[PDB]
Amino acid sequence: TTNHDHHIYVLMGVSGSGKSAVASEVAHQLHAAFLDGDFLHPRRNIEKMASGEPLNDDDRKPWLQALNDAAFAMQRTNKVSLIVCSALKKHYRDLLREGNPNLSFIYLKGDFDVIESRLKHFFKTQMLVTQFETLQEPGADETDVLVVDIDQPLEGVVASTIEVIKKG
Amino acid sequence: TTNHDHHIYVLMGVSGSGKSAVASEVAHQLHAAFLDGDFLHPRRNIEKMASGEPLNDDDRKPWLQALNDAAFAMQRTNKVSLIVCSALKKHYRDLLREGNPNLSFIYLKGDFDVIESRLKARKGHFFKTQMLVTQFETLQEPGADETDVLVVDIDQPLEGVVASTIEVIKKG
Ligand SMILES: O=C(O)[C@H](O)[C@@H](O)[C@H](O)[C@H](O)COP(=O)(O)O
Ligand SMILES: O=C(O)[C@H](O)[C@@H](O)[C@H](O)[C@H](O)COP(=O)(O)O
Ligand SMILES: [Mg+2]
Repeated sequence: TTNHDHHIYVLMGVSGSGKSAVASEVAHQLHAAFLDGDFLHPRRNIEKMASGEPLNDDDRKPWLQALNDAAFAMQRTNKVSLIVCSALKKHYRDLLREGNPNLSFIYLKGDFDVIESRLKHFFKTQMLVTQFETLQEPGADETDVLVVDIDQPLEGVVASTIEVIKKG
Repeated sequence: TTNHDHHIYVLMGVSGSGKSAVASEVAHQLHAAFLDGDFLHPRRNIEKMASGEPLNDDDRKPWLQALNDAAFAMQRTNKVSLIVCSALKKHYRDLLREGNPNLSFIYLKGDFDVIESRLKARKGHFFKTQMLVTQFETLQEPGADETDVLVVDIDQPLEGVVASTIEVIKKG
């Protein structure tokens, strides 16, 4: 069952916002469980992503459930847990809450212009563009969402995810 | 596909041997991907365990596949990937290798008295004796026929085990 004194934090945000970097460091600094949810795609999703083609909502289905399962498993033994998932749509976001009332989100947030500059192989204008078009920013009705500002170096983004996690 | 330049290490070892703690620290010091596989059991698996009773090889099935899945996914984008998995039985290890030729094991091994005492280092932590024994009654130590398995000696402080999982990962 749910350990309402344990909590799961999902780092959301578009590709390039640095989720896995921040989350990684934040978790090594709170002796927290960390899971990069990209590792939880099924075997097909992986090949389909390597073919050049982007997944659709039906691929995402089993992916989100696994994340949901992992959240459920992480909270049994960890006070705080971090899961990385861009979770760009309300719907994916809710697919994550179903069953885990001890889950909330941390949005590493920036406007398109902010993030491009922050990246600086090579930078891909159109991938980022595609991330923003897919993104459904959490509205006010989404209250389990905490917001963090990426327009700072790593240390600060890191420092502010912590503060955000502590504040609450 | 597989990227044979990229590798996945699975730390195996009875419960209490400190895999997560080690992996977590070896990851961070190396910039690797780290998945604690305790995290990928299916919803029911958790509820079952949430009732006081262990899972059967039946239950582990879906758990091993996801790990296999996860190994497959981590190696697409990570030079080195750390997966934590007890992996007591060969077959489990077999399930893990299947499809993942770029994955080996790092057994951290000590005998009962060493895990007991390591477990007793957490103040006030109750040592569960049958639990550990079972763990040993279950493990099937990798013979020399299983060559993709390196070994690290858990009878030192957490700082060397770390240091020797690295060495071990560097050596090869
Ligand atoms: O626009 C880009 O060139 C990508 O965003 C680039 O940042 C890369 O893909 C990340 O290393 C993986 O992105 P995520 O792990 O954040 O999805
Ligand atoms: O005998 C014990 O008291 C347990 O082994 C104890 O150590 C605890 O459950 C572990 O800290 C969980 O860790 P594992 O991931 O190693 O199973
Ligand atoms: Mg562990």
